[PDB]
Amino acid sequence: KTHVQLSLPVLQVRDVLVRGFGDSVEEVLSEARQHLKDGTCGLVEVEKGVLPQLEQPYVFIKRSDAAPHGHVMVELVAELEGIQYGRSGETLGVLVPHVGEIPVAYRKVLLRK
Repeated sequence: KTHVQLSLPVLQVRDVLVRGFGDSVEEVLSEARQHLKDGTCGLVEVEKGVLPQLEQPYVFIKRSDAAPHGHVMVELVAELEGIQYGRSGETLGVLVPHVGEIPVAYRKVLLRK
């Protein structure tokens, strides 16, 4: 399928134990895709002071379109020192490994695989 329905646990930044996916733009996008597929990927909603508490490079989910089955359509954009790899809509948040942290919510999304 070109798209995959996912239910992302929404984590508080201060609960996150592993604060990024790795050390290169291409690695974090690869790791983010592997965690999404294995159901081990969390989502931190971006506000004032959130990104400084996370590790670069960042992986964002951004709105790719304006919502099948209640799932917002999104795609991955990585960022490293102010430069984004990919082009998309509004940020829904930043992806991180999930290692069993208790979420505050779930975000239903349709990821463009």
